[PDB]
Amino acid sequence: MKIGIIGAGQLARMLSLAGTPLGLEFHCLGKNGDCAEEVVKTVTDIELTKVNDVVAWAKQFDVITFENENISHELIKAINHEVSVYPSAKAIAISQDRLLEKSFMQDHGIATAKFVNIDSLAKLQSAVDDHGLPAILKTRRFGYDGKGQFVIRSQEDITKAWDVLKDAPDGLIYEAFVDFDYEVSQICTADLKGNIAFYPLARNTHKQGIIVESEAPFENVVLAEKAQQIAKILVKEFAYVGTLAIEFFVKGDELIVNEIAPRVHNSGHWSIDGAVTSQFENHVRAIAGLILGDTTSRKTVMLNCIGGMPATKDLAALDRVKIHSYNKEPRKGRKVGHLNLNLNDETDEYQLLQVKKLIALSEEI
Amino acid sequence: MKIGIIGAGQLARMLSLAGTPLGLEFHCLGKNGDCAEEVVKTVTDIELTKVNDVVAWAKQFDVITFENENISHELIKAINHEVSVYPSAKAIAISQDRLLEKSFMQDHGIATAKFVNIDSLAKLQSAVDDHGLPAILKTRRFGYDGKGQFVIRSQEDITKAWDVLKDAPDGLIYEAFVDFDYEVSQICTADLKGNIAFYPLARNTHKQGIIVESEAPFENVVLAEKAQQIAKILVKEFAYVGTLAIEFFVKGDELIVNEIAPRVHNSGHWSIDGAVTSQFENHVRAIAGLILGDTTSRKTVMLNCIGGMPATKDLAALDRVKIHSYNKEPRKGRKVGHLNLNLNDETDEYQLLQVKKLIALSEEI
Ligand SMILES: [Cl-]
Ligand SMILES: [Cl-]
Ligand code: NA
Ligand code: NA
Ligand code: NA
Ligand code: NA
Repeated sequence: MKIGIIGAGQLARMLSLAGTPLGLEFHCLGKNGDCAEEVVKTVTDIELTKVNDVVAWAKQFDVITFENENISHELIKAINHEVSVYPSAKAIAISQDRLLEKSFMQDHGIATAKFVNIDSLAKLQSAVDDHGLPAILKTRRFGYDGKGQFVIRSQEDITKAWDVLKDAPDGLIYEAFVDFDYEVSQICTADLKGNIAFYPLARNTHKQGIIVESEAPFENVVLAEKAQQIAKILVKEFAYVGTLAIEFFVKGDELIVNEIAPRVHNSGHWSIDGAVTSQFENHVRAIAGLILGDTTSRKTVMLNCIGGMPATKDLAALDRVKIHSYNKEPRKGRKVGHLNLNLNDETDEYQLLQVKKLIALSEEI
Repeated sequence: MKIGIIGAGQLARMLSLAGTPLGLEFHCLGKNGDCAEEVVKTVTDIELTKVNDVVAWAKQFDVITFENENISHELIKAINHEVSVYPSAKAIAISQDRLLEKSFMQDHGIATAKFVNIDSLAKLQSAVDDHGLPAILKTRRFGYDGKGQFVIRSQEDITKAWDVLKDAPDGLIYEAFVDFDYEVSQICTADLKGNIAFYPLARNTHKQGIIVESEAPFENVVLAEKAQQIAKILVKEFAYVGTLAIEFFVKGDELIVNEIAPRVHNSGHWSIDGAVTSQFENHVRAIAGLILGDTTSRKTVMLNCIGGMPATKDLAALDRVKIHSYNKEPRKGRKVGHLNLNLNDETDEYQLLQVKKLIALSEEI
């Protein structure tokens, strides 16, 4: 079986590392210099706007998946007429547009931050009048990290936010800040028949809006049960096949949906070294029509390497640390690798401090 | 750093799967259709007899290793003048020739089967007269599996064995059969500075001369201590860097060296799923000049897939079984994949019976 992946970044790289031992063959749409290239059979560079050319590429394979949900869902529909794509165009359409995403949650009685579609300055003033500050004006589509957004903290920021962002091609959304205690994510995988394998909750720490640490299992039984119910709902409504990630804000014993990603996700990278079957292997099994692998887990911390990465020789000296370099070059804000460590005992917790020190000296956020 | 591997078979494939997450780049000398191709950066087809061309290929990389010890050790020497090769030409020269291998053990007071260099029919008759039957006449070099050998069980077999094998280019060796109880192997990895990481002993089951099952840890403390001493001796004498495998016959509480392989070995494949750092990751760390990863292990069985492999859909249903298909085509006697399973409990031991049944129905030995 041949699997085509749209995108040749680190998620594609890790999908192939996980899926290749299953005897599956991987091909990416991307560029020669991209980090998945060395671990996939072929890479083909096609502009996504060339729908006919993308479809012709896709027809070479048995199933197609993708690593970036910001892709046109209509392109996905066109491909799916010829070769099965997973997960669904509906999942992409909803997850990729913040307004559609929050509106979908609301329509299903699922809690989110307060939000308003912003299509005029007057609408923004009304949104602030109704839901208050601090808040953020964001592009509905795209806006990777700090891009496509303006944080509104004072009345005088309202007009400034509007003037900066009003011409965004795909519109804007107001979102009120949530005063959460911490953040967690629920990752799961759904097979072709709708059976779901659940990972334990991961607790995620962000710095400057980027995940820097993920720890699993996060053993709060009430939250986990609630998160699992939400996952089941999204899987059904999207007719979802593959790995799905849901990020939450936590307030006391309540969950609030933050956002979803219809793919393997950074907050699941711990599962490479902490679960019997990683989120990557299971995504591959799902889309290949195979039964999912066991997701029994053990305590693991994942530390992200942003901007730069400690020297491999320094990391290797911490002999229980599992190194995941994506073989990228440094650049401020760029995800260049991550480190996983099982936490069983004291030798582990102090190897962890050493990793943190190395990361602190190498990162650029 | 770029690592060149001579050979593009399943061992190279697994070296790259293990080493790529460390941020290392892999290149093979081999053919496009070989199973490592899809997981390495480049593959280059050069006949090994073209020494100048092989050396020119090797100069592109930072370190060179190999997956088949039957390579010319003089070629290795030529390469090593320009770019570091690990492990050593001495390790290759000794391990690849059964007479040199056994002679080396004997010269160091290490036990092996009784053996005689056979360079005439009269010498063979004398060898049988001295050490008896059953025995085997084998080529000193090559002789993969049942190739290059003739089992001698009666007096009348002596002349037949000689007539068949006498023109072997690199000579012959007589070996008396050992009445062993079972077989075990010691795998270890030595770093650039001579520090050794030891794996637990694996107990290996052969069928028709091919390993079909490996189980680790084999918890016999006396044997393990003896095997570790032998490993230390070979590492020192070979100035060895990389993963080394030593196969033994066991008679009671005594070990007898069977043969050695200066590389990752089939009897260590369990370590992909049963050790913190697999024999493959550690080979890569060793030759890259990195400190070795922790080798803490858990009970794991490896089952080999010879000739054919069960359907992936059938294997996937046994959700704790870790699948390692090499993406090869079937052929009698060919190693096409292996399966690993951690044995923690009862759900495991009965998933194991199911794997065995699937393998029994698919294998061709
Ligand atoms: Cl990339
Ligand atoms: Cl091959
Ligand atoms: Na490639
Ligand atoms: Na989303
Ligand atoms: Na390749
Ligand atoms: Na040998």
